[PDB]
Amino acid sequence: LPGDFGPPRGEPIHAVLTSPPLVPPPVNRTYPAKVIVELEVVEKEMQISEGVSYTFWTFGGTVPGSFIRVRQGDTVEFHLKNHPSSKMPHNIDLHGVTGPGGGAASSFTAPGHESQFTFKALNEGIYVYHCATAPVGMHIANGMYGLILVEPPEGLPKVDHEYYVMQGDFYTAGKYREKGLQPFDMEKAIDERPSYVLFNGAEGALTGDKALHAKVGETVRIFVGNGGPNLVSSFHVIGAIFDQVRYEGGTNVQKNVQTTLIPAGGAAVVKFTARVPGSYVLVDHSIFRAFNKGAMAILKIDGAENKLVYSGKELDSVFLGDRAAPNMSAVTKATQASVSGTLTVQDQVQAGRALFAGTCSVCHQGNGAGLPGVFPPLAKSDFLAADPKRAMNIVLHGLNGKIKVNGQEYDSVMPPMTQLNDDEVANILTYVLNSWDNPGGRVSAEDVKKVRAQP
Amino acid sequence: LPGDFGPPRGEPIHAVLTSPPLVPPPVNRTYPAKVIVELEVVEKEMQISEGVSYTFWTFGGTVPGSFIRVRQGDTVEFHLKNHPSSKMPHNIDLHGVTGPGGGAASSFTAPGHESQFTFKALNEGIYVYHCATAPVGMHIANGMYGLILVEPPEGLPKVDHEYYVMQGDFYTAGKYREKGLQPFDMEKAIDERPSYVLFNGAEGALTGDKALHAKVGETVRIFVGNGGPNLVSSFHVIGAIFDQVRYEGGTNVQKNVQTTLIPAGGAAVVKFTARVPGSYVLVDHSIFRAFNKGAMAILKIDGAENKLVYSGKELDSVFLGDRAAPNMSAVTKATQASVSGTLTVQDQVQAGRALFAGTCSVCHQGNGAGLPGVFPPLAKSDFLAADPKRAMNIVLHGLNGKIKVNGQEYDSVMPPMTQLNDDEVANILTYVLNSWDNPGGRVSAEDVKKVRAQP
Amino acid sequence: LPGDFGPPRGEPIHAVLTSPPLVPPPVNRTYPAKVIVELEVVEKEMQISEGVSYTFWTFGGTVPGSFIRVRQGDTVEFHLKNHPSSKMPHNIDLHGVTGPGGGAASSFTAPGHESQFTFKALNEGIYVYHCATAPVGMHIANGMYGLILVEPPEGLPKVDHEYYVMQGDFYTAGKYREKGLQPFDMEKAIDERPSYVLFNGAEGALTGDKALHAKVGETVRIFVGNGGPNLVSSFHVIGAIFDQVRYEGGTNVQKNVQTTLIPAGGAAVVKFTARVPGSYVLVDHSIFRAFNKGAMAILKIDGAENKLVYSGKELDSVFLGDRAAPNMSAVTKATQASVSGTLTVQDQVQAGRALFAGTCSVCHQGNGAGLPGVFPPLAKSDFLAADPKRAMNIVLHGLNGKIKVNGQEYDSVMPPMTQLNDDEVANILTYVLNSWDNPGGRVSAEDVKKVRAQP
Ligand code: HEC
Ligand code: HEC
Ligand code: HEC
Ligand SMILES: [Cu+2]
Ligand SMILES: [Cu+2]
Ligand SMILES: [Cu+2]
Ligand SMILES: [Cu+2]
Ligand SMILES: [Cu+2]
Ligand SMILES: [Cu+2]
Repeated sequence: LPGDFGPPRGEPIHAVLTSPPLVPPPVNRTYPAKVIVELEVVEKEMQISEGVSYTFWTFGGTVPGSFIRVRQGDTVEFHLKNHPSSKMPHNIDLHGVTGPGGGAASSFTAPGHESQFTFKALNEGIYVYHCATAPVGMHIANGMYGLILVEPPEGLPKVDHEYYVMQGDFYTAGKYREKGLQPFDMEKAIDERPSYVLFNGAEGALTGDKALHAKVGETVRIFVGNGGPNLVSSFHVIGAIFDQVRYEGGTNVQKNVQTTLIPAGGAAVVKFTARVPGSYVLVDHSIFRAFNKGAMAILKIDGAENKLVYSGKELDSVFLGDRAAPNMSAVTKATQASVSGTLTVQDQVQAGRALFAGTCSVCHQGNGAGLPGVFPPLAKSDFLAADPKRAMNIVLHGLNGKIKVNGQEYDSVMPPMTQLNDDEVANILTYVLNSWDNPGGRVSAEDVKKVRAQP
Repeated sequence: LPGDFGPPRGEPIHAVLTSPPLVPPPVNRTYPAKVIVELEVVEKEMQISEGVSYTFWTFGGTVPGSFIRVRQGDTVEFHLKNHPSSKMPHNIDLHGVTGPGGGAASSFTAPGHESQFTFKALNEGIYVYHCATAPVGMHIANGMYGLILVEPPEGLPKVDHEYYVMQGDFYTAGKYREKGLQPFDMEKAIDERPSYVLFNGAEGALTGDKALHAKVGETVRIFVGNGGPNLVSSFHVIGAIFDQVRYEGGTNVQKNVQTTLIPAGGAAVVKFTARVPGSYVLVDHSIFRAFNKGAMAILKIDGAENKLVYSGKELDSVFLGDRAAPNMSAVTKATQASVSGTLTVQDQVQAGRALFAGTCSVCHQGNGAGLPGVFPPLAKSDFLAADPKRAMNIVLHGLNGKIKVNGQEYDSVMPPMTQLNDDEVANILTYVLNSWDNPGGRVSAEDVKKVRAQP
Repeated sequence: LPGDFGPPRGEPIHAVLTSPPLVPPPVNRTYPAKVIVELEVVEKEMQISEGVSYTFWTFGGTVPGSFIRVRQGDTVEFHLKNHPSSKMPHNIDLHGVTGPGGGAASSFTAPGHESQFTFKALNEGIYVYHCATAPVGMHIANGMYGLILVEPPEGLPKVDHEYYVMQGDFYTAGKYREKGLQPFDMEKAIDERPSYVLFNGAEGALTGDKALHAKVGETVRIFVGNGGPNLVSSFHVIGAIFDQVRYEGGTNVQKNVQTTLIPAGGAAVVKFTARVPGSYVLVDHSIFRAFNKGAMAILKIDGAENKLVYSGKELDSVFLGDRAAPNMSAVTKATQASVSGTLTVQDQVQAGRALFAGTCSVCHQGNGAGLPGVFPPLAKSDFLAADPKRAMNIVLHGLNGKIKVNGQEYDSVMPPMTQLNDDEVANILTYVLNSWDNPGGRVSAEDVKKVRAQP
């Protein structure tokens, strides 16, 4: 059989698993070993977006699950534990396993139990693993997926950085950025109409202060998985090119491409060389996913500018919107304060500040000045101050036709922004009212709910 | 021109066409021939799922249509007959034909008529053929697609088994597994929201007793088509790897991959070597298709276990759900008995038995015992017996919070199963009531319809 | 760095940009140059379909935007102007640019302004460029995408014809072919449910008298982009095969394929050799896109028939429906006349004539004769004449069961055609009534609206 290099030798190895976005060290070994993998399923609430909770089902407490790294020809003794706090039974199917269910029938594990099975890793490559418990789509949609790397016997070529990025489509009862604990929505899942499309299980998991890092001149390998359950990723890096893309354990290697399709349940190894400094965006280039559902991750490159290659500026909020900033923690704080009934004006102002970036600043500017005659000012705006209820209607339903703001005529079009949630409109307008010599006061989520109910 | 090896020689050959999942023998020929292909369009009702009828439009009486096998450089004389019972006109477009419409303008055929056209098979490869009659999407959605293989002149490498598997997306007015004759739904088709995603034109067409077969050590070639009309298949084999994947007549061959994207209207040849015994599942890994819409097929491998490669068990209903069993004929029988007005308790019990597998057994076990303190028993359940109407509400709408069953406390969550149809809930609960010393009696589809109407 | 061949030499070149479907001449140069690209954003109403207006946002006044052609190693000085009539700010991200945002942060341009940035073209290949202004999906959905070709240093192999074809998905408030100025629909865009899927920004942009042309024996290169924003194209040529397909700047080249997947934001170079005369259809083979949403383009090959290769007829309206004809200008004229309140019977008749092709003629024939006993006549039809209101109901809601037409019995099924708009049903039936010795008169859109409101 391929990838059979004899029985295990040396000592049994306890696999060291890593949490995303990090990868275990290269196995750096010339002999086949018995590798003991211990993975524990944990069901738990986590933030899928600021102020939005979701009950994830996880391998190892993360989405995606712990990264497993072995060598082709290793005997893997796989232990799956199901934490006693679990409500569901779980199991595992690893791609790249040779045998029925990729482990599923022998890994069936009730809450508080443990199962084990053994397999030889015959197939080199990068592989998705996932839960295989009826209803299979529900388990995978709740975050039950990760990657296993089966190294070639000589190891992969040395790089400066290895990272772990996995896309998933998620199905909430509520709309995108609707606050609260969001249940799983089976109807959206069956229709393949996700509310979120994420890297590593949350909006902003790999942006701002959670960006991946490297330096000019360094090489980066990324193990990229698509857990699905349903979407195919038009996986793309903005402002850069992949030196190589290799799918699973495939013989074919594509070189010098920027855009590549990753099947549902598929995995690829990509390699990048950093040439110039700045933020490189990993996206699903089915563009409403990347810019309206959360499918964006950042690789931040530090080092010397090369004006002969690129004369231009670092990414800002015009392109990355509200993810240009280090974090949106102010949104989480305002949401918690609403729940507790302690929401202050300043809690709203700081949340609105975070959300104004891109969403409003692209036209009205970061300082609210606009552009005289083209985009009207929000800074010390007589039109804003004259009618705060009309301002709520303008955000939700748009504005067009001739208006006068601060003594100048505008005759343009502000598109409707009906996709903003009531708390988002309230916090943004509270921010604007409390900035730039505007009159202060506040807009409440209830205020906006009433305007939404009758335009 | 490529693939032109002179005029036809020998005798004219009458092509021998096969029904899925079988393929005609290798042409085994060193000379170009005149090949006469006779294909007849038949419109007819068939079971798309147990107790669910659909009017298919077929090439040769099957979905997918009869497999056509010729050699590169053959002159093909193509005869399309439209059966007199047909209501629609039909035609054909074969991929791999060199000429406008791939045959469409010269194959236009009214009910009870016959058309013919001739083409040289210049392009080697595996190709989709399909109907090309306005409205083209409706004809293809009704099952009007198949494969034509144009062998290379030296033939393909010898294998132990060749099979024919074709994916299709289907659009019923009714929901998944809603019983009766289901009309085509143009609105779902335009929106690309299929009710079924199938291999070979039915749920269970290639599962249980209709599985594909081979033995350990044997090689299997599968000609895989995607008739669409609309979906792209994340085509995957669970627990195995493809030795080779080749698309259409492409020069590129990918090797050692498990997951591959097949375009709408695309076709690939895959090759598999059986290493260990068990059931290998072919799926569209857009996972709600495979596990909620019917997109699963089985290759069953017989032979000696190899514990050094895989220590684990054969696939069961935890992963394959209600398709683990040889067939679900009891569902078809119960549906026919409802139509006739002769439905008995035992008809319901046998249907419920089939549907309980996976759907309920994953948590409550095949014997209804559950797991004390974790999953409550359905076997001799005081809680079930106390309130059969509450049991209908629990299946449709779920259950959570503290309950007492057979003297033990449970504090867990049973998800809602609202996607089950009224007859399915009725038959499952009738099965449970008539098993395991439960009190007997029955639940009717009308009973469940009323509970669904007011939770 | 790759593709760095020293500083620019010779004179600065002012790039000559072309409108689709044409491409600039090969750069035909042995030295790296400074290339000055000037591109202007124009927002403007254009016909997305006959009688259907849309406000496109364009690079250079077209969808897709002006084609840019440079050589690997050129220094590109990129000037983006935003026309003063613009309401939105715009920018650019070019795939294949090495640097953050592919130009986005340094190309931010308010109406009536100009921005510039410089980049070295290190990466050879074909690349999408698009707007990168929040909300990014809205800008791309409004048509803000095109192609840039970075030639290899020795140039591409010489061909007879080069063309420029780019797919896009579009999101109108109204349904497909609903007349009037159609606003952008953010809700459809987020759900990835386009109303139109087009080549080069309109239905019929590359059909009939706007077809691409070549002659038997000639080679055609097509630069194929997928602007998205959301869809993946199952890109296919009907009745022909691609000699080569190469994605972006990839090392891999696939040969001899008919069907290939182009990611959202992806681009490919395809090469075709014309073997026999006729119309070759480029489609997205997600078939409801091609035949129900506009995703069809034609390459028309003139020259000598080769009966040894293909004995069959040129494409007609059975396959291409209402796009078989040179244009559907009569629909545009009837729509304008309705708006003006000058709609005549003959305006309706000429519009109906155009729309009857395929839609009705596939069964009732181009002359309305039908096929005795199989498809009833519309020519001098007693059944039509007896009840014009019943004819409106038959088009919208279908007909089945026994009928008598012109003294012969029919017992067949005419499917419902509810997707036709009220003006389309009115114009088709006015055409039929005024043809073939039928009694004349007219059906109005208001007539059909009332029948639609109560079947
Ligand atoms: C450009 C695409 C804009 C974005 C994004 C947002 N706004 Fe806007 N806004 C814009 C225009 C062109 C106009 C004038 C419309 C016209 O009829 O000419 C406006 C107007 C407003 C107003 C009222 C006028 C004023 O006080 O300056 C308000 C209060 C306003 N806009 C607020 C606002 C907020 C809060 C935004 C993000 C949520 C936002 N706008 C986005 C253009 C654009
Ligand atoms: C796990 C994912 C389950 C599946 C699949 C099904 N059921 Fe279930 N069921 C489950 C739990 C954890 C509970 C207890 C909930 C709580 O509040 O603690 C239940 C409960 C029931 C009951 C009532 C209690 C009893 O009689 O044991 C019934 C009647 C029941 N479940 C039926 C049932 C059927 C018929 C199923 C398939 C259609 C099914 N359940 C699936 C967990 C799970
Ligand atoms: C085949 C797929 C058809 C298409 C496309 C259209 N029509 Fe049709 N039509 C068809 C049949 C088989 C029948 C008879 C149905 C039966 O019960 O046997 C009809 C009937 C009509 C009629 C009434 C009878 C007559 O006058 O001949 C009308 C007025 C009619 N059809 C019109 C019509 C138009 C305008 C179409 C395009 C919009 C059209 N039909 C499409 C079969 C088919
Ligand atoms: Cu699980
Ligand atoms: Cu899988
Ligand atoms: Cu047909
Ligand atoms: Cu086709
Ligand atoms: Cu723009
Ligand atoms: Cu892009």
